Amino acid sequence: GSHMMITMDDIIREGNPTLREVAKEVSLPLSEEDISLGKEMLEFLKNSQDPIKAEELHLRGGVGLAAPQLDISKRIIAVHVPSSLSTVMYNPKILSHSVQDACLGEGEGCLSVDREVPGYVVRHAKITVSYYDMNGEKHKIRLKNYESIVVQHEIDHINGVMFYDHINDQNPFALKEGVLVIE
Ligand SMILES: [Fe+3]
Ligand code: NA
Repeated sequence: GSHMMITMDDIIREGNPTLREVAKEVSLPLSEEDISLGKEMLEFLKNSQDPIKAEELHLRGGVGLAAPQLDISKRIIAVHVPSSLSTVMYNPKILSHSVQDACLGEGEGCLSVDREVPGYVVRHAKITVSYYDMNGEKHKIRLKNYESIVVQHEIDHINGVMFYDHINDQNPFALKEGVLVIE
């Protein structure tokens, strides 16, 4: 059997135009190229979260990844939130969301941006996402808090949006009334 392994050098950095492009919708049934890319994206996240592996493979921990970060302008994202959501989503799409807002108190990370960016990124506390798995099955799941934030951060990627685009540079920690900060 064979497969490629994502290395930190395969992950493009802020400044690369591919990160600003609206990714392309993928065709169904899924090609094997697309199925393999997903398995590759998911193996990465899991490996980056395992001390021994992450260290030997020199990987920076992550909980979500989008194809554009690998310089592949396709609507594919993977998430491995440490308990529990672990899956690859093809052509993900948010159908609805809560009024209630939330944000990560420690701020959002991004394997593609090396600089530190102060501020809070306000997002929807709850969302309903529809997507296709590697088997072609369609899904509709309700997510919230950390997982909702992760998926929102990843889908932004397939639409060419970076997390700091949501941060008011002059009022970085601006928060409306009632925002839930997770941390
Ligand atoms: Fe990111
Ligand atoms: Na690759």
